[PDB]
Amino acid sequence: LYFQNAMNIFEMLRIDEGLRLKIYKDTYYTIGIGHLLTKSLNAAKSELDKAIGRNTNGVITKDEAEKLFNQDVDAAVRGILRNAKLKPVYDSLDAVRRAALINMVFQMGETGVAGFTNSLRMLQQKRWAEAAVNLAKSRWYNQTPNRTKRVITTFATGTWDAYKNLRKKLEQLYNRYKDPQDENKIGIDGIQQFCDDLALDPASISVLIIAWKFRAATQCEFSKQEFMDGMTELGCDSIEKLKAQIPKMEQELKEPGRFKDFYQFTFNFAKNPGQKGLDLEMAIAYWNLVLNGRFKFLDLWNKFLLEHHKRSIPKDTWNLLLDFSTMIADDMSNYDEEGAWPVLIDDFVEFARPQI
Ligand SMILES: *CC(C)C(=O)NC[C@@H](NC(=O)[C@H](Cc1nc2ccc(C(C)C)cc2s1)NC(=O)CC)C1CCCCC1
Repeated sequence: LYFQNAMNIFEMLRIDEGLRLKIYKDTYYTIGIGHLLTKSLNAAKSELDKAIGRNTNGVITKDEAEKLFNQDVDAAVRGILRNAKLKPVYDSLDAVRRAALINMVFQMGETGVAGFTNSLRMLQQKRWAEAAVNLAKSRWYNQTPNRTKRVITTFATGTWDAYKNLRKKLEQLYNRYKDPQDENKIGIDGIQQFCDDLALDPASISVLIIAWKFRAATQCEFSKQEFMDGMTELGCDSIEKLKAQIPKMEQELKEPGRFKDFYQFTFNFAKNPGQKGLDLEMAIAYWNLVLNGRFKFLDLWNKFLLEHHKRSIPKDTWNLLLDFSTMIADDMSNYDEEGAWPVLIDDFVEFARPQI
């Protein structure tokens, strides 16, 4: 297999599809760059363990993800070559343009790509300009505008310039924020600078919404990989582009499913690494940001905790408070004292009820 390319192709799809180092769902058990494991998590982890050759517990290194990716590329190429509608075009193409074709197969499958009869013919004919214009007129171009533009540029030029130039733009932007003491991260000063450039306070709800969209691990920490992967997945190559994405993020949060996801993410982001629970003062500070205008009893809840709890908040309790806020009547008359709520919430209702 060492004789068969594959270096630029891994980085090309890492940018376009994304690299996940933990087992996820594609809406099917997946890992790496879209690597399907099975059609049970026990069975999914078993397949991953057998493929890697160690007890991974569903977590892998980038090198392991690369090994899996190379197998998927090899399978993709075998499939393209068996396809009578794809083989002629693939055969005629140079190495860089073959990588752009494999990119399409990875996104929409063989049948999806075979549907582009007119564009594929133009490619076979080496009519780059005509093909590039024709591909930009499809739903593919509208569904994934950033990825599609990059793939079309690969077909138009036969170079890696769309990927090379995005990485340049992102590395130059990163340099403005990186820690002088540690090049591989954005420190305290950098995070403040990033928020200043966005014209936002770092403790604001807008910045918390941004952290959620970036899947950031921890408050006051921001790694280079979080910055790079975040900006690419969001289709942003500048602060101005990210700024213009904020209204869309706000709208998403009006849907309860997305709000629940953001609410639960807040707990994980706010907590200290090495600790399983969230310190009370910190939990109250983030609750004031995320439950502002959603919970009638928020202030009385804060007073109750500061006076009667005075300890850490577990994840389950954090998660259940959103359900409590949604269902609770203004007079608390519908509260079920024997209806599975955490003891802390039972204690709060008992404390709050005399105060109305
Ligand atoms: C760490 C520190 C000195 C501190 O004051 N912590 C408590 C307050 N937290 C914040 O101010 C954080 C700062 C940020 N962290 C990150 C991490 C990644 C990003 C990228 C761009 C996605 C951005 C930021 S800003 N801010 C937040 O958590 C957003 C609300 C704490 C904030 C809440 C009120 C009490 C003080």
